[PDB]
Amino acid sequence: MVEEFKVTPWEVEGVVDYDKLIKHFGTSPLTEDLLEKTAELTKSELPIFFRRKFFFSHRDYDLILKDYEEGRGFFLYTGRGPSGPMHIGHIIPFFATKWLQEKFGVNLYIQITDDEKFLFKENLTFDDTKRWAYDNILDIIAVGFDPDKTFIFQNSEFTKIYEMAIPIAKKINFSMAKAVFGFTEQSKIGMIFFPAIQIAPTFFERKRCLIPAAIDQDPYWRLQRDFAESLGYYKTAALHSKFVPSLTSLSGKMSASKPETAIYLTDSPEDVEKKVWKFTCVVFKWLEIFFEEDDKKLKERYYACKNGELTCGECKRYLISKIQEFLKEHQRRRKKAEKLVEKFKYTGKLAQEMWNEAIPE
Amino acid sequence: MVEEFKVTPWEVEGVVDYDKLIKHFGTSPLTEDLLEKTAELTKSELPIFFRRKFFFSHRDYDLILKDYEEGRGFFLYTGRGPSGPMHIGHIIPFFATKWLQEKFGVNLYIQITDDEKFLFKENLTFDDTKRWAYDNILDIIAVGFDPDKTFIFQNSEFTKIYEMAIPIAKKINFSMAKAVFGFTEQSKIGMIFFPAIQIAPTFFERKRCLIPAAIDQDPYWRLQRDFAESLGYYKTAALHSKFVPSLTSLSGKMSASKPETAIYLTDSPEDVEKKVWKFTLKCVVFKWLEIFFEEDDKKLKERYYACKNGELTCGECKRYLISKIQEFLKEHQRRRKKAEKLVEKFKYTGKLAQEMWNEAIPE
Ligand SMILES: Nc1ncnc2c1ncn2[C@@H]1O[C@H](COP(=O)(O)OC(=O)[C@@H](N)Cc2c[nH]c3ccccc23)[C@@H](O)[C@H]1O
Ligand SMILES: Nc1ncnc2c1ncn2[C@@H]1O[C@H](COP(=O)(O)OC(=O)[C@@H](N)Cc2c[nH]c3ccccc23)[C@@H](O)[C@H]1O
Repeated sequence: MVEEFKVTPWEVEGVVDYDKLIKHFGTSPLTEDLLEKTAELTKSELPIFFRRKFFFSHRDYDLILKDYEEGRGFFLYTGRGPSGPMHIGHIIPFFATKWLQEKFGVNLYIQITDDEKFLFKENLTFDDTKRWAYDNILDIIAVGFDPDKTFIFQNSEFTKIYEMAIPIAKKINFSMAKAVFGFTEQSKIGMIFFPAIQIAPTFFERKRCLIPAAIDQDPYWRLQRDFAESLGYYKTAALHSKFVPSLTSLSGKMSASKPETAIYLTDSPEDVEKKVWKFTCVVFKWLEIFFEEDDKKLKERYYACKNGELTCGECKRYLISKIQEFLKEHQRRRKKAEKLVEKFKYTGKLAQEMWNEAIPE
Repeated sequence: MVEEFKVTPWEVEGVVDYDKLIKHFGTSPLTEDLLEKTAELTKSELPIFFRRKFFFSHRDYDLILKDYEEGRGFFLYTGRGPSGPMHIGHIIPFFATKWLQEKFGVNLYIQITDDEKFLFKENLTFDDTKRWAYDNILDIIAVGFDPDKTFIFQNSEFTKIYEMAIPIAKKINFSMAKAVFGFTEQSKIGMIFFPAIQIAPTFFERKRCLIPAAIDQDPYWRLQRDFAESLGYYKTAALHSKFVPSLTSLSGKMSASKPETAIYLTDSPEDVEKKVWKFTLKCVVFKWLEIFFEEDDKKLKERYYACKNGELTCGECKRYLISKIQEFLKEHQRRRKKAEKLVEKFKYTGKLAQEMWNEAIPE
């Protein structure tokens, strides 16, 4: 409908209207019955972010469920751009991907775009982008995925994605690249080629693909669906989440560009405290999105704050408690993840199959 | 000065003035001094295409000899785009690279751009280029390179060049790509990226690179030289050859687009006969002998005078040309069959090939 905010795979500016964005991008709203269809098919309760509609939009999700119950299955694909340390917003797609692999028992491909973040950022060198890649793996593997149904790879290392991208790189016209991603005459040739690389993992299997991500990554999936059939694959399915807002603002997105308003997965308990205490509804947004896994306590405390039974200080003390408990658990797992990197990258069942794409010798 | 002919890495149209092309591309002429300088260091006589100045232009070639003389050495790189069968023009760069590897004893990297040819040709599929890749390898191995100092790879297979291309894929902005290669809004994104892939093999070693090829491939190299030092490498050296003309026409070059005027490395003796005999056509007849076929300088000059002065009939000259083409092709096709066994060595098992493939992470 209206134009005053920006949502690209690299920028999110201004107050985001998710209802308009659903039409701007042409994505289907994740209906109430589609959520209940998953609950009855997996025979379990949906996680916090699904039932509270943090994931608001979808593409061919009804097709994914139809494929599963008819026994032809599917596979999961999500990714991460290692431009620096990860925050709470970056990890939610992976938690959604964890639950989906858990309940449906499907393969998972995780793309670490260390090539992208070198190409798209001037400050960063290719060397330190590979550094953050490893650091980011640790956080991702700390979520807990099936060691035999998951493949985590870097584009610079598992360079087979280049060969996997060439088909679509011949399909994607350059005029339409500039149109979808806003490339200009001043973009780098590596920048212009990259969309082929991010689309490539959808062709890991002949089965249909599901991509749990935030709405900002959608432009890639539109182009995929434009040429999927002519390349002999299914039009990729997607589940789109909203954005985790920053502390001070509601007119943007939690970004590492503003470290003061972002809680990193690697943040200390003192860092959490200092960031929340220091300023001044955002407080309950985070609890609704990720941190309070109880609906009754969420509902009761919100109205206890809205009407004024709870003081502001006691209210954000409760936020700190929740995000401190999660970070303590995550950082503990990070240390345990260090000795599982080889499994998810090389040694594991899926990882071994994929790496057996090196010429027989 | 003048541009009423087109020379891009994908098309050559019209009669080509090689003198102006040196100015247009900013290359430097291969001086008579440099030819004799190489003969001293190599301690031998120069090949037909070198001494008869078929290779006419160069870049930093004086710096490639200085490095060898001062004991720090260099390395060779050339390539081939597998769109179909290879003709006689395609193989000359490889013969030059053979001689340079022989006399200088350096490493050789051969890039088979089966990715380029799929992207740039609408009619070709990725499988087409992959199988034409194998076919072309046989012809390239048939030339005879050091089995331990040569690596022949395919961009779709040795996908390591993608990681080798990223650094310069961030340097070369899109405005530059259009200006150098003539890309338009109708180009495919894979086309626009590709120059990074063809430049990448110049970063195989820290030593400086020499590229023996025809002048049409030069746009890639002058773009490599713009960013080589900022990426921590030497700006690549090059040796540029002229084009082998087609049978009938004096404009353009020998191309697979017109198979009837091209001598393919796979052509039978009767194919050569029919192609030469069939058309009325005479500079071309002796151009080929000057640049590739007649290894004797004294015999070459003698028959040129005997032809132009009318002492020998054209029928004798065409018969003389055919016999020399047939001698080469009989010998090449013989070595081509023996080449089928050496493929695994040049691609994987060989000393250099094994070193490069050890970029499959420790597992
Ligand atoms: N503030 C936020 N709130 C909620 N979710 C957010 C927030 N910020 C980011 N996300 C989602 O987190 C994932 C990683 O973001 P990246 O920017 O690294 O995402 C990137 O840099 C990609 N180019 C890397 C990539 C490659 N393949 C993929 C497939 C799916 C998703 C991502 C990828 C993404 O799912 C993103 O949608
Ligand atoms: N009519 C002719 N007369 C004499 N030489 C000719 C003639 N036509 C072509 N050549 C030379 O043959 C080699 C391969 O040609 P391609 O078109 O496959 O060339 C191609 O398609 C490249 N994209 C493949 C490539 C990748 N890296 C390289 C490095 C050097 C040279 C070539 C490459 C080239 O040396 C070319 O200069």
